Amino acid sequence: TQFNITWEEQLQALSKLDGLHHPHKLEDISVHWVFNPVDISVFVTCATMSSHNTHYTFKPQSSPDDAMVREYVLSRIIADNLKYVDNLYLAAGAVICGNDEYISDGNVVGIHIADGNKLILPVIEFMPGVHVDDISDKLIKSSSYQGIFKTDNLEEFEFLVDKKNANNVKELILAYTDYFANKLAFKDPAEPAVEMYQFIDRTEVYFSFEGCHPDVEEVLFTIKIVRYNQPLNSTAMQVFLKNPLLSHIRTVV
Amino acid sequence: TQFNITWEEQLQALSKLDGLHHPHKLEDISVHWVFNPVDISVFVTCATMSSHNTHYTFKPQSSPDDAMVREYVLSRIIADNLKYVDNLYLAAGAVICGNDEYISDGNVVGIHIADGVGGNKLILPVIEFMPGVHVDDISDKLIKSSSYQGIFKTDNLEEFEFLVDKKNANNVKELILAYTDYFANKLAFKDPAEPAVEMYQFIDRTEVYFSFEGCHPDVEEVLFTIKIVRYNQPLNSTAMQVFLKNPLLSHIRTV
Ligand SMILES: NC(=[NH2+])NCCC[C@H](N)C(=O)O
Ligand SMILES: [K+]
Ligand SMILES: [K+]
Repeated sequence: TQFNITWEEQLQALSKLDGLHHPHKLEDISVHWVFNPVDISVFVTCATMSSHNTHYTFKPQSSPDDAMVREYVLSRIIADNLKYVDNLYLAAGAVICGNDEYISDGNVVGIHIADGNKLILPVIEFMPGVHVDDISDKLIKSSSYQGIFKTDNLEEFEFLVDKKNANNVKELILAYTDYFANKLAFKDPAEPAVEMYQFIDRTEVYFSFEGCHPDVEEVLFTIKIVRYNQPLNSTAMQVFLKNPLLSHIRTVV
Repeated sequence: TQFNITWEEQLQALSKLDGLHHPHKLEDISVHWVFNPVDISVFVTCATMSSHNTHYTFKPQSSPDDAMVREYVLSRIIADNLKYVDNLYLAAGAVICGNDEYISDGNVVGIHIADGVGGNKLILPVIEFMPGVHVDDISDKLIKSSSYQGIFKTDNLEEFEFLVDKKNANNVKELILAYTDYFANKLAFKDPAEPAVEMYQFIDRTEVYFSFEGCHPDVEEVLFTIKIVRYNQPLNSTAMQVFLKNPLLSHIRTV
């Protein structure tokens, strides 16, 4: 470890978040980092005893040191535990429990399509520590075009996730929007970013948020919602979902 | 601890295999094991520096000890490296290169589905290599979960045309033959072991298991099974062929 982040340091940072009482398991983190002069980026590896090593890459705005990397890793841990804030956790739980076909990882909500282990089409992905502006270039390149998305409108969410889930999903976005605006407020209020991209086969909507936390420069969080072009309600979807091959798709590590 | 298997012991055992020249990377193994008296089984854990951990479960035929577990783990390593025997590796390559839709990943030859997460590949299996496994040890589970059993004849190419259609039938038949000849001629017992062929019919697929038992100087037995799956409709069929190109498949993920 170039340096260590104790679990107590993490818990003290997480304790400044409103409504957080059941964070993820926190262990001492051994942090390694290397600076790359060619592309001006820092590669960070975090190792704990229980979980497997996570890695990050960020672009430094001044010469890298341990203090900057420590602050960056904290911002990722803070963002990672927003999902466990009471009202945010409850808002996601209402989405998942409101649909027997929805099953959750913890970071991905997907439509259950087959049993293996389970097979899913992702529709909601939680992306802590990510903002859409940092990936918009590849999104513009790989998508057909960018569309518009009305932020607070129930009919938009009926389109995205159907009437069965529209209000729950809309409340999930609103819960994150309110939490960042009221509980992670900057002196100069940050506005949420909403960006919609159309692909050959799907619509993707990104909801990105910037939050103020005492111990870091910025807390980033993005929620991605996917709508596949064929309506999940009927037609080709029923032909596709009943094909028995799906229950024999194998995952090779 | 509880005992180690150095890479030299592994390489010495592997060097007795005819036609093996490019084995898998070999490292020292740290082996842990524990006996379970309720179901009379031994659970084994094997750890290396580069690609740990592997796990096994077997049923001991006498009171377990290190020497038995060491022999068992060696038999799994030997079976694992049969895939790299020249004529067996070549016979597998002929199946793989004989179909642009066939891809190989790990012990599975099949149809690519999705690229998943962090190096994972979602694949529809067609041929599965199963080193260290014999069908007689899973047949009870297979009989209960299947509709019925059939009789499969390895002499007949048309039955391989049923399994993997005509584009792959002869390459696949030669793959089975290569393993059949290798075990009979290169891993022979004094009392010859006959290969096991068992076909199982499910509602949605047919699975044919080709199992083999091999004699090796350092272990009681070498086991190897090849599983071939035919699904409800053949691969080159039209109504299927449009299914593997549905764009949804690339977005599939596993929990
Ligand atoms: N059912 C069995 N696997 N019996 C042991 C067979 C041993 C050896 N393969 C032989 O035939 O001589
Ligand atoms: K559910
Ligand atoms: K191929």
